[PDB]
Amino acid sequence: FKKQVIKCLEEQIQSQVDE
Amino acid sequence: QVIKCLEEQIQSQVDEIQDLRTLNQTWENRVRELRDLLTRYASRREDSMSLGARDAELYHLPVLE
Repeated sequence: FKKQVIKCLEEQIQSQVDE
Repeated sequence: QVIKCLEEQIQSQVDEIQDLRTLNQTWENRVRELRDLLTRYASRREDSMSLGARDAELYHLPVLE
């Protein structure tokens, strides 16, 4: 549960950096 | 600890995204203004060569002009 949220946050952060 | 750090990183990323969006909006506004000025300049450019006499004058005035 917590891990999935963390993974989503990390993916979002990477996407944000690319953006 | 780890959760707080991840949340802080996400918040920082969101802030960076917001800053980028604001910069993009400013750039877009500047681009729109430049495009509008260029478009207006085009209308003036379409009308060309003011007077008939000036053609005779062209001989008289300097070549660079």
